[PDB]
Amino acid sequence: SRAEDYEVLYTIGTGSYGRCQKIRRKSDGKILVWKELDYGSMTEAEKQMLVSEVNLLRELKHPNIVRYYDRIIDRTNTTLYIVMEYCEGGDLASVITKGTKERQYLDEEFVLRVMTQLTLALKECHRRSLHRDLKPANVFLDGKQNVKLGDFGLARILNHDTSFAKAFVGTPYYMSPEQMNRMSYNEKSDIWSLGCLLYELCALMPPFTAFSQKELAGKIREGKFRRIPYRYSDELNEIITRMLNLKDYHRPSVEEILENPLILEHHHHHH
Ligand SMILES: Nc1ncnc2c1ncn2[C@@H]1O[C@H](COP(=O)(O)OP(=O)(O)OP(O)(O)=S)[C@@H](O)[C@H]1O
Ligand SMILES: [Cl-]
Ligand SMILES: [Mg+2]
Repeated sequence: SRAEDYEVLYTIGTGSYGRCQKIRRKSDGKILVWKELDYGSMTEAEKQMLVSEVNLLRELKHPNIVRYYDRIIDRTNTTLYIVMEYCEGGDLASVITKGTKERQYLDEEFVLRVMTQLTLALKECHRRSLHRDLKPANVFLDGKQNVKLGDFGLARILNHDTSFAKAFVGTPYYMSPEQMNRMSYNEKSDIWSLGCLLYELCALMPPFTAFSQKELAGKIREGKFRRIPYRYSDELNEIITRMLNLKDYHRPSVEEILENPLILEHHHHHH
């Protein structure tokens, strides 16, 4: 409700659309974050749509989705603050970067935790069909081995210049063949993207790489990639390989994934 209700501790990071800061809620000393967004250049139309997105965001209550908490406006700076759950383990990009630097592969048990809890996150997103971009940077870890989807697509609308540069410069490593060939909404497309993510978690590189977009498109089109490292079981390799099937209808559904014998209770969330 009010900015005075919170005490900024420090800046965790400057995103493309503003700062993310670690904050303490005064009422109870609860540690949270907020996302600092300047809406000064927005039209009335863009702000109502922003309001719409926030309302849908607050409507997501799931252990495996970064939890929404509050909205605060300081009109003096034309700054909107979105209070979110603090995820102490950081994002998966950093984890993958750390794995490369230290020359160490991630435990299969970890990959199974992400697989399980991210699939559950997806099942929830689909039920409510909404931003579900599954890049490692959009995936967070708390302090209890819980995995949370935190795609803050919301913020694109604030600066169209930065949003255009992000869309044009960036390489869609996780782009499904359907979505490349002029497609739209299909939940099997999200399964392919999850496959890419789990693959990158295992191999520390995405399944398809190129220096060019049309070279990347050729690679994806062919649907060939290296097997994930041999430290990972044939079972985990078969499931990931399955999510990366050229045909969306050959990819496993959320339900089919969760039926896999690899996935056990301890792989799910515990708060
Ligand atoms: N809920 C959260 N809990 C803890 N840390 C977070 C949370 N959200 C973001 N971070 C971290 O804060 C830093 C800033 O990133 P963000 O501004 O959230 O997004 P960004 O990737 O920089 O920009 P985007 O994706 O366009 S919103 C990153 O290092 C994140 O790992
Ligand atoms: Cl290595
Ligand atoms: Mg982000």
